[PDB]
Amino acid sequence: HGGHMSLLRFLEVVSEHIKNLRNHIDLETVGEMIKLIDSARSIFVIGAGRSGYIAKAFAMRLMHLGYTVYVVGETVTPRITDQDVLVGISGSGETTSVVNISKKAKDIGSKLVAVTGKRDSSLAKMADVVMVVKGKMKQERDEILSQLAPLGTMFELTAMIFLDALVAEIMMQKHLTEKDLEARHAVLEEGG
Amino acid sequence: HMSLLRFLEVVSEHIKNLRNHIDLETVGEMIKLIDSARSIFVIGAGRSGYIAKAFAMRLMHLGYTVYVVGETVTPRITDQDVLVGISGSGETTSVVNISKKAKDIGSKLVAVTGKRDSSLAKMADVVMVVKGKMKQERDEILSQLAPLGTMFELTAMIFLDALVAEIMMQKHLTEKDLEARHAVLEEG
Amino acid sequence: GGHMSLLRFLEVVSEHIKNLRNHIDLETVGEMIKLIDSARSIFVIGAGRSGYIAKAFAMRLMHLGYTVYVVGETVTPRITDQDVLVGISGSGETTSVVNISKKAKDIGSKLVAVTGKRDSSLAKMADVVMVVKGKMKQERDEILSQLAPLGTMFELTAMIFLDALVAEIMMQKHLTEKDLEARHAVLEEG
Amino acid sequence: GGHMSLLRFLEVVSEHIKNLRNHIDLETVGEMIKLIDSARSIFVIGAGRSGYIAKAFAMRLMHLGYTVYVVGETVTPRITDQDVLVGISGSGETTSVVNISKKAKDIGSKLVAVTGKRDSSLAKMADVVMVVKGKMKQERDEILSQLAPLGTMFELTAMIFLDALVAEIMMQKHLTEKDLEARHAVLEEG
Repeated sequence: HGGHMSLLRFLEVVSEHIKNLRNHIDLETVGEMIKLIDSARSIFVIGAGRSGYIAKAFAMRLMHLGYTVYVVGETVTPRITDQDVLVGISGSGETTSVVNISKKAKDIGSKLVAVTGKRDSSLAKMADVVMVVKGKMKQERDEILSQLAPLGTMFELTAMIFLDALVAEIMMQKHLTEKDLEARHAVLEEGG
Repeated sequence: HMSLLRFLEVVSEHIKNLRNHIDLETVGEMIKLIDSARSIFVIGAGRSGYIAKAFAMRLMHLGYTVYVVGETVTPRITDQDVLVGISGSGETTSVVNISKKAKDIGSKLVAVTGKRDSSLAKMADVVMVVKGKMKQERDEILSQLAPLGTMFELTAMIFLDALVAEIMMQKHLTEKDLEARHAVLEEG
Repeated sequence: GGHMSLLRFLEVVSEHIKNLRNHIDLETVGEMIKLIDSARSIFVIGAGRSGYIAKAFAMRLMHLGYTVYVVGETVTPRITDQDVLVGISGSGETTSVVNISKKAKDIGSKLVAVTGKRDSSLAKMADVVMVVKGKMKQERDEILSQLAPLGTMFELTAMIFLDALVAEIMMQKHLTEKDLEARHAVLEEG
Repeated sequence: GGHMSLLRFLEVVSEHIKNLRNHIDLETVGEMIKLIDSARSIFVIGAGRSGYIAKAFAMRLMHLGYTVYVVGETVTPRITDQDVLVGISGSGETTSVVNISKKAKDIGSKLVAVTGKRDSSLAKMADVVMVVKGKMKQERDEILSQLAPLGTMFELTAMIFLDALVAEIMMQKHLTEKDLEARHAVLEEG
């Protein structure tokens, strides 16, 4: 009750996972991901469920940075082509809709970045760049972690934080500031 | 990739700060309101709308009757319900307008916001303060690493998942209980 | 500005609505209603513009007092063998919709297909097939495709059919507009 | 077994589309087309079912080669005074749509109102008032609302009008179905 111990324990776990990401992120792979995003004609993003919401948050920021970007399945998304890149977000790398769409994109000839916790997954095996962002750590039991962070919550939070870190890095590389992003952000529903 | 790693360091500092300062009394009031509602409605604009949807989906997994404002199957809000509005500034126009209409109907309102005396907070029954930009943080370095609402958004997402962990404990739920409810058609 | 193509499109739509009314299988309509009315909940799905039609229909089913969800949306729960899935696809071959519908059938849900193609993958797996055509028998394809590209005519005809179905269910349930008003969302509309 | 309300609804819809074909203001249509073509980008919005219609139309404008966005969606950028907003609202009083349109007018964007009410709040703000009515002169409200509740007839008429407008723009631009096929999304359809 009043102490809300599970709330606090969850936050401790999040702290440990962000530290883990800091200490283990593959910087070479981050560079390869940035290179594909920069070299593509346009960027398409996809995830299912909560990973879809992360994909949308990332796509919105790429738009703020000045990229030509779309979310798969959304209204104004045009035909994907062999000059584009698809970024698929799936913790397991087995998410059926994301795997099926990514296979179709690969057959068209688009490149694929997989943001996933599983380097050996169906999605990762198809990918040009496999950006590994773990949910569960080596030393953790899944059953214990899932009591605080069910259904892949930890992967989703870590992937969100990673993608916002990637935005920070791209801003630095492109000498973009907050004011640059502000010029592109939507204002009709927020009022600035 | 120094800026990437510096961003992660800032997020680390911010989560430590959240851990130290979360108002546990207000958390209890928020949970009480969620539990007492007939239906729960959630709303946010832009990236905060994605946070709102992530939280609504988890509430559904936890067994609540829950909807996202503006979405297809969302029914008429009533004075038996609770609206949860997510807005970093507490001044987001669409969220303030919708929340005022909900209050006129008689719904209860939880504001998840960084500004305790914002328009949104002033209307709310429970003001759940979650801050993005911290007290005396160098606005210049933070804005460059974490532009627009980025820090508030990550902090709110982390807080709402922490709230889910708390509710699971209070209801004695395990992952399998949530797995029974989750949608499988797209995920597999 | 005579806008002759705009006016011609409207004339074509009227002919298609008359064609739908003249040829509709009223028995299949009854079977669709029976599945909707006996389901624990109704799930709907379509890709692209057919998805927008599915969402319009789902919203109206909610107004009629059904428990209803859109596949892939935020609060949609696990589908079960107590439910019915309504899939909308002009060709009946839309890959995402076929794949989702087959998964639903494997779980044991019932399936209604709203499609232009009675022998398509989606139609052949369905419990009830509502055949709503795009091109008519004596209609030149090249004309229709210029005025109504990419399945526009199937989509309009399917939307009109589904609103007609709502009118029917309202009558059967003795509902008026006021009953639906009690359930419709007001926060964005006022 | 006869589904009389279903069939009557279809008869009424076809009469409404004939009514549209004979009462539509072609001058206003031409003004709408001119704004769509002169705008840097087109933004569309509607609430609820009218939002689904807005998305269907935005998708088609994308197929035609326009730069187009749906208000509130992920990749939609800041609207400017060089853009046009198309707002769809049957009553013209839809609060969310009116509020968004007011902000767009403060920025200086042009506004097209697709509405049934020429003196509504939304219409009064608009550069072009594209009147598409749901109820006909001689119709009784209580009768139409039983078959077509909550603005159903406006919504169908507006959807059909916007598809007719697309047919007209294709003709004026010498576009064919194959041109639109080049641009349409394929991942979820196959």
